[PDB]
Amino acid sequence: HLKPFPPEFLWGAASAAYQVEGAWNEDGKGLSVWDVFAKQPGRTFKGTNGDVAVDHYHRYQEDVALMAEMGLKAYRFSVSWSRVFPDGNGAVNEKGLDFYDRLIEELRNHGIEPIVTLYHWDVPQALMDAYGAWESRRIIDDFDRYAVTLFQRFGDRVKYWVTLNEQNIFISFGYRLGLHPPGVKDMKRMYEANHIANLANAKVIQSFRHYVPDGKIGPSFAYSPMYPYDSRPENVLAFENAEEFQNHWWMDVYAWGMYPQAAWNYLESQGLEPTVAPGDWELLQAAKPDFMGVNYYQTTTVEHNPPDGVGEGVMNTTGKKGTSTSSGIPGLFKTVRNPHVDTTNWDWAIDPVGLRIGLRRIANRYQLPILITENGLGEFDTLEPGDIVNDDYRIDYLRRHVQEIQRAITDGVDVLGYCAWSFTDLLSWLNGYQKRYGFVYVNRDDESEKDLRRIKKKSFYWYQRVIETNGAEL
Amino acid sequence: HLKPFPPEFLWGAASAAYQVEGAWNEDGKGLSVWDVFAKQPGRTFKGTNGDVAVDHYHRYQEDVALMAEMGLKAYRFSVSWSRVFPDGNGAVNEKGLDFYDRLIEELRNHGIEPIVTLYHWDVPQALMDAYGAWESRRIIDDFDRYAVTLFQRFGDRVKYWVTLNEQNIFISFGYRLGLHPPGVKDMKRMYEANHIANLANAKVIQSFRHYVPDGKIGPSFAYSPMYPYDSRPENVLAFENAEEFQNHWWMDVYAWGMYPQAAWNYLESQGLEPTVAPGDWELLQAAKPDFMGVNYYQTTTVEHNPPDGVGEGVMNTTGKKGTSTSSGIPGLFKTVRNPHVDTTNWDWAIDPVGLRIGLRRIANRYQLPILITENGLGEFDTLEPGDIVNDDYRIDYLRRHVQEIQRAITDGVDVLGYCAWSFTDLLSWLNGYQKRYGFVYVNRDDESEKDLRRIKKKSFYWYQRVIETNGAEL
Ligand SMILES: O=P(O)(O)OC[C@H]1O[C@@H](O)[C@H](O)[C@@H](O)[C@H]1O
Ligand SMILES: O=P(O)(O)OC[C@H]1O[C@@H](O)[C@H](O)[C@@H](O)[C@H]1O
Repeated sequence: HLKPFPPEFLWGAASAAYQVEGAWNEDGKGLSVWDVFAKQPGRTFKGTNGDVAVDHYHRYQEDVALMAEMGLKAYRFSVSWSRVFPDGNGAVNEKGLDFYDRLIEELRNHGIEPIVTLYHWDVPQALMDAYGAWESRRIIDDFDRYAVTLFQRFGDRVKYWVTLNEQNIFISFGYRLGLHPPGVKDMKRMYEANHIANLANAKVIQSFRHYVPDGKIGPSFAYSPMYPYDSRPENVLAFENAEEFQNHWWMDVYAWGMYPQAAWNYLESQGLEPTVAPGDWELLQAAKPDFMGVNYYQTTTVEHNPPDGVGEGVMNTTGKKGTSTSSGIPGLFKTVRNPHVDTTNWDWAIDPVGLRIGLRRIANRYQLPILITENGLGEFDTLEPGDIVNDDYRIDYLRRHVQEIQRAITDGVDVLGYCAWSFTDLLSWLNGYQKRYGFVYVNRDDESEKDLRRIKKKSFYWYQRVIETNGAEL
Repeated sequence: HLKPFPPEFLWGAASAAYQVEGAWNEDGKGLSVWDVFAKQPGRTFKGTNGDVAVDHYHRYQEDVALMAEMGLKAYRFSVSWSRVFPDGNGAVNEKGLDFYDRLIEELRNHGIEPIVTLYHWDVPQALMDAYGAWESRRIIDDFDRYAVTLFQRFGDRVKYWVTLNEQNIFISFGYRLGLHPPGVKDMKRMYEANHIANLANAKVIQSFRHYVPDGKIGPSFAYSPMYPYDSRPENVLAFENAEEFQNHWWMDVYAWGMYPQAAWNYLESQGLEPTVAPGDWELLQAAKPDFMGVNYYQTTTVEHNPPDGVGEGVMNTTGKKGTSTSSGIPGLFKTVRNPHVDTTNWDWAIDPVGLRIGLRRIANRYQLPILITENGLGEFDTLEPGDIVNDDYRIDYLRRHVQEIQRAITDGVDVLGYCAWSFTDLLSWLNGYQKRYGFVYVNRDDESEKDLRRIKKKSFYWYQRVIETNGAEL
């Protein structure tokens, strides 16, 4: 007795501006931190960058026609802040706004609901140069000016908005792991920037209530639900520590305005806790979102880890399977291979039931509606003769996730929509172009732009049918 | 470096009226449901009952002097509703109150803080005869009237109160498993009674805020933290179901005034959900407790359970190790042996790290102070020539738990106190006299009443030292 999907369930697909747009220095666009970082030697796969990406800035009309052919109910994209404020906080670049205005009109003219991500990792380099971007409280007012600019321009036409895409990733990768800009590896700096980002999220949610009173807004969290390895009490405890440090650290702030205490105490015991100003807690507690945005791709299995144990692990950026290694926080937990699930060529776990679990944990802890803002399978694809791509592996992945979503809905989770990552193939920040997620193949690779032609994959036709039957036929 | 136990930490021990008092028909006392139930053949181990028990009603001066010798900071006990209102709701029986007043006096005179439990499973049989007791909303006003009598009479000498002792257990055993009065096996009646107990709890918490404004009050929940057996997604999901169904079903209502949605929907799907009435929600939501009382003995490991798999299992009431079998809810989860822990002769898991896990979950989800209202080890004891009871097994159990408590406190959990189960040996409801938990041995068994003389066990002195050092020495 499964519930159906709701009559107006937002069947979607997603992109991010740096990964798709190209036109990195056209029509007055300023440099973003990713324009600079990606052109540093050694930072990205084979030196790939988003100078051209898949040229969505020029080809958006074609891409939207293909969305309309698919029957997409919603398209999630991000706004490139450096297109709108070339120097982050100066005068507005109207040509930048005009691009998003053309895109939104194009979507609406085809009956597609826009879902706008304010921030998908691309703070203008000028703010980084001026004051260190996310490490300065100055960014709170600067992010707010940019958000309000969009809210006033587009608020009439866009109802669904995402504030920060994966704060947990951009902050940890940028300031702990050194793998995203600004390339820092300093845990204290990381938790300071994170706190500032929390304040920026809250502040724009408050502004949103004034400028878009009939809208819906939330953050999109990169959620990997944690599992203990087995029922050994020390492994279950490792699991409580992981869930709290990796997940509650962010989601409790978004939902409740408070950091979890056992994590806080652990950080305070090392002088790593953020610097909290008077007024911070009041702001964080007075910015309730309409939904938790959830980016889900995999679960993580953890076990105990002694004080001299595993810290940073190797991440697979090449698509050679079995190249990842364990990571952790010495004393608290380490990741371990889950022997009950398959993995992708990039060593990501395939765990559709984990999505059902993550959705239940969120509903159960926070009582919040959930918009799944990303989910998808990143894999090698082959273009075959006759412009055919048979990505059965992708269909299988998506079908099983969408079935668990329906089970979560039947369990009583309020899921607003589902945005598959990604609509067209695009640039993977650290994995290049060969790690493909699209319904629509783009003809290019790491060595050549080729002709950038769009080619519908088998999954395109699978999803068109899912959407036509409102999820009744998977 | 661990945090120290705080300076005014309540180092306690506990009992319950039916299990300790005897004097079942003296001084005006009415029949309770347990007076009747225990006399029915087959309901108790070797037909044991509490007509005499360990005769605490006559020997309380001796017992309180033994508590003073130990150094106890607090003693948790229950009031026998049937001593105070022999009819449940008639005229108050002053001789009944007088005993509790004498007991409270003796406690205060020796410096010991009393913790009073309002309800420990012994509703007057008159109420059950009159209107089915917990199955009728009339018990809400009757219970409240009894609590208000006690608040008024003792509010100025008793600061800490527990409302219902293990609602989850007396409701479940009495209305689903048929092991406690009223001896019913009917899920529908179970949830209706449970819902009424919920409202009764909230009602008296509200009364308390008028009558004892400077006091602290909470329910005491029987908490077995759940573990998944392993990282199979289906087992983790079975763990989410078990924690929600066994634990959040109660704690969410105590803390937030709401039932969890997935358990609700699943019950609704079967017609098993409780009859809600206008005002119920407003009442449940307007009755925050000061703390969560936790009674803890063991964790439970679960795994996936087919729609046609395990339901009721064998429970060990004889102390013959290895006679318990798995229990489950078909389709949701079933219990399974945790290979990483030892068990007692009654097949209870020994899992002190489980306690820190549980305290951590409660603090993380509800942010409430915790009073550990029971914890202890039930085993066979041997009396030795010389009045020696070498209960090392018990010392080791309690040492480990107390150590995980200090770890939780350090992790940041606010534990107000710890009350070991039990001060003297006493009657176990279903297991008889041979299942002993006391620091003070009581000379009787399931065959012979002998003389009921109190002998200090090795653990008595152990705990004496613990209290002497405020935890510093174990
Ligand atoms: O590109 P990857 O590393 O395979 O990850 C896939 C996706 O990850 C999400 O975490 C990001 O929001 C996306 O921009 C995209 O990168
Ligand atoms: O007596 P047992 O079955 O060994 O249980 C030990 C304890 O269970 C607790 O939860 C009950 O509140 C106590 O009254 C005592 O019965």
